[PDB]
Amino acid sequence: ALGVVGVLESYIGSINNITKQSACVAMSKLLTELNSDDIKKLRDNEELNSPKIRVYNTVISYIESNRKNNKQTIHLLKRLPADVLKKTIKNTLDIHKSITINNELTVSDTN
Repeated sequence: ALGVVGVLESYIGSINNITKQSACVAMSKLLTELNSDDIKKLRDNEELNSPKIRVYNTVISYIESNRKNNKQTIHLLKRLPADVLKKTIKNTLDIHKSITINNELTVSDTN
């Protein structure tokens, strides 16, 4: 029984017998845990027209959908084509690596 991140990574890679249902439940937990205010800091630090801006805004929208309608957002994730779900999860795992911390905080200067 892996944790949230391990379950999601397993689903992306089609290993450890993780089902789409378990992945979407775990994804909902990850979206709850992620701090959307910190993602907005990352987004605002991008140069304008950076393709990352759209990614950050997608994860931000999914956090808001998950916060309003938890179980419907899980169903929405289950309805997504597998390849679209996996891209959304991968982007969300990437943001998790960038913002998880015990904090107020700033954004790094390197590029």
